[PDB]
Amino acid sequence: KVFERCELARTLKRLGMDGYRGISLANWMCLAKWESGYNTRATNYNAGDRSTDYGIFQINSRYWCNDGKTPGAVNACHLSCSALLQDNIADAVACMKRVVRDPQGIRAWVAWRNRCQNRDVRQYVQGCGV
Repeated sequence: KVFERCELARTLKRLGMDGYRGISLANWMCLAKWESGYNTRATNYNAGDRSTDYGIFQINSRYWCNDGKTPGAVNACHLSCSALLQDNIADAVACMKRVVRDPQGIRAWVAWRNRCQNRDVRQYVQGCGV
């Protein structure tokens, strides 16, 4: 599923992401936009460590989900990576919350750092009624 910007903004807010661990809704929108373009079926194979990034937030299978084919990986969100390609994103969001309960926070994603951090992201939630 490819979300419309405001559709995603309301969806994320309803899931309790607005201000989750100090992260505004706008930062999450900016991350999803740069990570997948709001596409839930988006995946990215990393040939180096043989891991794959799944879904709207591109969660990596080496540490967050099990896909059975990534060498020596763990499954910290306790989900099949399959759960990360669903049109319904509650699982993906529950996983993203586990991810930012760690030290790095949202900084774990270089994309957030390059196109979101120290930049104005309000533009992502303008007119969405969130």
